[PDB]
Amino acid sequence: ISNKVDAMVDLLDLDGDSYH
Amino acid sequence: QESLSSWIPENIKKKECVYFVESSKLSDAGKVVCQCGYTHEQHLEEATKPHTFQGTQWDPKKHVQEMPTDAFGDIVFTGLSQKVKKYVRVSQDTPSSVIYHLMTQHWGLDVPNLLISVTGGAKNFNMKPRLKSIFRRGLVKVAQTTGAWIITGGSHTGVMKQVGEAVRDFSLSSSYKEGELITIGVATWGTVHRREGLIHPTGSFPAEYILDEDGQGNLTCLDSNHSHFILVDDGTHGQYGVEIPLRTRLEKFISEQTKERGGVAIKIPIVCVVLEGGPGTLHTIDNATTNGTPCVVVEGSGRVADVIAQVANLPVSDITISLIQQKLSVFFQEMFETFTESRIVEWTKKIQDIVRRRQLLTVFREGKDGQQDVDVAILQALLKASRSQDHFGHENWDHQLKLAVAWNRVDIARSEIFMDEWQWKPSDLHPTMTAALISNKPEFVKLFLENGVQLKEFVTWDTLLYLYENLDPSCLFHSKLQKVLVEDPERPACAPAAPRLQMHHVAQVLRELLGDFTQPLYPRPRHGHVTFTMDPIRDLLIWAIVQNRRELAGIIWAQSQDCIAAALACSKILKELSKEEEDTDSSEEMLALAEEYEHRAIGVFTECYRKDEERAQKLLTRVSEAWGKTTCLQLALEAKDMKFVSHGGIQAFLTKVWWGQLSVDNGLWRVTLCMLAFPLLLTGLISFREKRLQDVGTPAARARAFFTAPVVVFHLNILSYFAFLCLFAYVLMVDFQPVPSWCECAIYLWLFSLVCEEMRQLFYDPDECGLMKKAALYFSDFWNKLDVGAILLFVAGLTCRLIPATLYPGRVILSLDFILFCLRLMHIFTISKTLGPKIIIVKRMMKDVFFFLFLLAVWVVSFGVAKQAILIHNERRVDWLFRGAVYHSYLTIFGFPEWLTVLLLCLYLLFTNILLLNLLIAMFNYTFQQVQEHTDQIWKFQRHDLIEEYHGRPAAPPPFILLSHLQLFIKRVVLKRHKQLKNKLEKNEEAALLSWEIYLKENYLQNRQFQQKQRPEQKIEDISNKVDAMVDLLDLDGDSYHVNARHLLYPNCPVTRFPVPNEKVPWETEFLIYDPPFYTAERKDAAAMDPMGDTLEPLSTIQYNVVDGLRDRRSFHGPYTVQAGLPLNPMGRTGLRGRGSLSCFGPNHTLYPMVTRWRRNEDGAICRKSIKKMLEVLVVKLPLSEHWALPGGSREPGEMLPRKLKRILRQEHWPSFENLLKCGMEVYKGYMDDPRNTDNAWIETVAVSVHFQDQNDVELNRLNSNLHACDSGASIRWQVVDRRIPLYANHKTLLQKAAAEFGAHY
Amino acid sequence: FTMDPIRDLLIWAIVQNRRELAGIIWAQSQDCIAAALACSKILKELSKEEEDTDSSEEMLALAEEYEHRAIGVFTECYRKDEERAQKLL
Ligand SMILES: Nc1ncnc2c1ncn2[C@@H]1O[C@H](COP(=O)(O)OP(=O)(O)OC[C@H]2O[C@@H](O)[C@H](O)[C@@H]2O)[C@@H](O)[C@H]1O
Ligand SMILES: Nc1ncnc2c1ncn2[C@@H]1O[C@H](COP(=O)(O)OP(=O)(O)OC[C@H]2O[C@@H](O)[C@H](O)[C@@H]2O)[C@@H](O)[C@H]1O
Repeated sequence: ISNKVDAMVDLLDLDGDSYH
Repeated sequence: QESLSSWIPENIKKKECVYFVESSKLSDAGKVVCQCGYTHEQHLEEATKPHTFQGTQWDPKKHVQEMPTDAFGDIVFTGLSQKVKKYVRVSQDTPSSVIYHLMTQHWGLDVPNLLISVTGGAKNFNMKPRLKSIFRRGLVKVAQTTGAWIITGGSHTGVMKQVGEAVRDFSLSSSYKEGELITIGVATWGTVHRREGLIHPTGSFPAEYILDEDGQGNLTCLDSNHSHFILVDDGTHGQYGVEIPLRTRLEKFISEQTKERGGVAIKIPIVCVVLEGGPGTLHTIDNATTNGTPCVVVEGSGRVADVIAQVANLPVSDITISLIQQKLSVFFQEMFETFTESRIVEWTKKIQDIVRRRQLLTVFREGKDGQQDVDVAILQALLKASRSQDHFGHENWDHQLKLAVAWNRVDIARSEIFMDEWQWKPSDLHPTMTAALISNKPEFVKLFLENGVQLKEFVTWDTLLYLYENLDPSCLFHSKLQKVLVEDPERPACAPAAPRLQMHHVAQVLRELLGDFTQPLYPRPRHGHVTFTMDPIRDLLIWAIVQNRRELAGIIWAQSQDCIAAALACSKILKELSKEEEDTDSSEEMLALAEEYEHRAIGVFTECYRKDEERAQKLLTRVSEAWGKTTCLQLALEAKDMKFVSHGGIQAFLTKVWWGQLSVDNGLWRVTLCMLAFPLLLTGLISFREKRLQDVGTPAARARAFFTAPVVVFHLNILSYFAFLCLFAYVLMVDFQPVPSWCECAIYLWLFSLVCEEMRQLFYDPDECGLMKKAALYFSDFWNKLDVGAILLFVAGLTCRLIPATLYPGRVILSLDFILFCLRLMHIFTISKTLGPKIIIVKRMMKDVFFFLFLLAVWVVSFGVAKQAILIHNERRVDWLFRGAVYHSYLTIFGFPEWLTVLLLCLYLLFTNILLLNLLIAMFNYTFQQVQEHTDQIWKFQRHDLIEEYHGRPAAPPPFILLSHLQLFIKRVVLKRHKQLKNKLEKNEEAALLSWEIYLKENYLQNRQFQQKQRPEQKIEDISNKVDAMVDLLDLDGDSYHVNARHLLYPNCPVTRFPVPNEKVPWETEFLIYDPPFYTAERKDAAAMDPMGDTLEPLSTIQYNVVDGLRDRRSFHGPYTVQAGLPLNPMGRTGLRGRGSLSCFGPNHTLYPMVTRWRRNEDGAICRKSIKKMLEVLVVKLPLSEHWALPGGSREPGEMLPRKLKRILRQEHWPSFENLLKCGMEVYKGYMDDPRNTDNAWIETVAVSVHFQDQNDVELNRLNSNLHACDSGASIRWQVVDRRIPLYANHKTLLQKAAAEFGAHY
Repeated sequence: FTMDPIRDLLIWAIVQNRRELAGIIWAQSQDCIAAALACSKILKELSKEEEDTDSSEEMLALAEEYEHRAIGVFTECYRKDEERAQKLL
């Protein structure tokens, strides 16, 4: 269950100039 | 058996190359090979003759011939196994009816229930371990339950070896289980290593084949685990692939043509499955999927599996030939460079034509989080395919669900099979209920119950007999039933040896398990529609409880009749069984289930007692007609239901019946006070309940009821016993005298009356049990055993007193008699509040008091004979030495000689004064502490039987029990328990009582499951389900061508055509590798049809897109282009140059008429679909078409082209009248897709539709009477119209196009 | 190559009290019933002479777990077929 809710909180946290 | 060996050379053929057509490419050491080179310098098993024409490139149709087969028979592998295996060499073309008749009759294989055909890579196959795990459990587990037929290629290499090993070890590990997972292998006869030993011209009923994995060049050898073998021959030698069309053709005929049980047909379901493959695999899948068998592919497996699984959900037009070789060369990275462009276009065409038909395919997806089973995939691959294959099929609805039982998939069967569109009656679930029960599946029987099956209608008599015929043979009850049924002696005459199983047999073992007191449950017949017993549910509960099926019996008890007797009966049966279990795990669960049922009975009883006391009092004494005419309380006493009897209300009932007629509350001393005085009871000094006696004083009846109470009888009996023993002691003491005094005869007759009462205790039982069992039970009584021991000692002492010379011994013998009476006074303090437990304690402690007494005895006699031997000389004094030695030993045991005296006395204080007392300390601390708790319940349990006795005992004292004794003896000479313990109640009263308790049962159950929900593990499970639903919710946040034309396998003409993808179809796109064979039919050079099948000559001069006389060689769509004097398909490329079996080039014009009418109900109104209505068409079925199709003809004649379809079908003269009536409505005209299309000779149609609106008498009457149908055809009939109805798919396009003109359904 | 490598590998794992390792590699044993017995006997003969207040306890408990493993496999194979499993001892 702790792994489930950690995956859940990870998923809810988921929501140049060119010279020489 | 010789019918087979005669039958095979009659029936089956085998191929033979007859002529030497010597191959240009000489084989590897087979340089003498005539393009097959089987067994000669030539390809010949006869004279390689000129045969009047040495035809170069000898045609396999023309060279190779059929011959009768002799190579059949049986086989065994040399030392690798011990069993025998059947095998047949078979022709290339064989009717599958022949092979099915062979495998059924002359091999003895019954019809299956499932056909798994597994295919994979043979010589070059590699697999990860995870893939290996599914073969060991997933394939074997789904094969072994349903009784499948694993059919595969017969080879020792690759995947077929994996199936062969994984089915073998199951048969060894089954431990002599019945049945074997039957396996049939099919391989080509050409590529067999040592087949020259197999050909025996006579019937090779024994044979020996030794496999050798050395000499495998081109060929390969057989596997040794397959149980039947089929060897298709082709006449060729090294070819790979002559087994695929025969296997595919055979699988369909087995699946859908053999089972027709109550109806039209019912198809045995069938699944092809793949693991990893190559060019043999794609041809197998492509040939299979055209025949309607679904195919599941497995992800993460191998080469071909991954490249099919990647292109699963893609649109059909999105396949590029670049993308094919791109995805190909990465997975085929070993042999990626070995690919040519023709192989790429062939594989692109095959993958295209496979992923077109999205119904008939499924991916396993390799979900890999549970990696559940193949079963969850195979079930959905059944269900999607079954709906698409047919919509009117009912076999799948009932045949499929049963299969869904056996793999425990309730979510699937609820969601998919029980959505809608079945219209089942509930009793139709009866057989698929039964197998859900025998296979011990609680979830499906719960779902059938929630769907509406009635148990009370379900359990017939024969159903119950069949239920007991299939017990789990691992259990103890099956072994006991077999030990009875084998020892059943009264079955002399039958066809077999093992006679039958009758219900009185299981009744007989149940009576011996349950106890003697009940009657037999099932009667033996002394010899319809449905034989129904008194109650089905009791016997169902018995069947569930003997096999330790926990959650099942927990379910079905909720529908009981009288649950209180039921849970008692099951707890008693479980306790009587679990002692004899002899297994270290079955006994424990068997005990715990009985304890749970005790709890159930207690919980329902404390409810119904709390509802109403005095009514629930009647419940215990009630005889149950169900359980063999007994009441519950004696059954509970039999079961030692220790927690149950200890309830307060039942003990209050016992106290109420114990205190007799009067009120209960009088204490003990006031009872003795009114016992002492006669006329006090007539006064106002005592209590009475039943206030009619308390108010209205009838002192005769009041004293009668007072003496009727068993407390009074107990007290007068113990008082008479006390006076008897005191007078016996006084007369024994001083009145001993040789002549008989009056007092000795007085105590003798007192004892005589006492033993007549004790004999009456032996001779009462109206429950006609074993009289041997009755005497054993009374002899099992401890106090009765002491009583009869005292009787035997008394009658010994009386005849010793009779001898006048033995007066001193006999008298003191009677002295021991007095001791044997006073121990009976220990019988009192059972009725005490507290002391009875201590009586139980000393009754426990006597058991090791005895075997400690033995060891102390042998120790003290050893010390005594030592003490006798040490301090005396040897003398023969018999009465002088032994008596003084015994006196010295008793003086020891009642608790220069200095060194020896100190040694003797220190040994005496050493071993005697220390050790054995400590042994008793340990032993009696153990036998105390093992029982020092539950004994109060044991006393409460033991309270009953004395009350039982004294209610049974008459009220007279033993000085006056003879008045009752004579009356009872003359009553039983000239000609029954009390009603207060057992009574047949009134039936209507009993029905009210049963309805009352059965109402209270559900009130118990709700709060029971409610509090059972409040255990914390349940809330943990609920929270995990909540968060899994949460993570699921947060995870939630083509080009239309002539595809029936490009399809391979030109009908009725064994040729091929070129692989054409979706890119290179039209004439605009250039296809540089396009080289179709200039293919003509055999009848392409023939009668009135155009002879331009060989139009390379200048004979091709007929009119193009114009009417060349009667041949209207002009398209309805538009002008076709001409190249090299031949027309091209305006639709695109097909892959075959030429005319084919068509009449002429360009379009071949034909008319397809259709008849339509409405489908009426029983009333005559239009039957209704969900929105639209029902339509009927009249279709034909030819005897060698195996298909329904439209009666449409070629438009080579003008108006009789429907008669060219239907001169023989419709009529002769009335046909021209209906042709005059055939002026109807046109739906579609033009080019039609068809498998008989080359690039030159395609099909154009006109489609007319005529209709019947009225379904009475009008135009239809002319269609009825005119009919002259039975000419040269098999069948014609009207038919319902739906999207799943059988037909040619080309004609199904016409119906789906013309159904819009009338608004029918789809 | 010896008669069996896996027995000696199990010996190496079990003398150093490597718990989860030997728990893994026992799954590929040859005849596990003799094996778990041998390891429990070796653990009991070692843990008495351990002279450490923590190594002896875990050394004993692992042997008890291996006793349980041997019991659990034996009660399976006896329940499959009695008289054949009689020959095993
Ligand atoms: N019937 C056969 N038996 C043994 N080996 C074979 C066979 N057919 C082909 N092979 C060898 O297998 C090699 C290629 O094997 P794959 O491509 O992995 O397998 P594939 O050729 O796709 O064969 C599929 C095979 O499954 C069977 O159901 C069917 O008989 C078909 O031959 C080739 O070199 C070929 O010599
Ligand atoms: N559109 C189509 N869809 C499916 N099959 C077709 C189609 N057109 C032709 N066929 C099949 O091609 C085969 C050869 O075509 P014809 O013989 O020209 O068709 P037809 O004359 O309508 O059928 C003659 C019938 O007489 C029997 O001897 C024979 O079994 C065949 O069913 C037939 O078996 C027919 O089933």
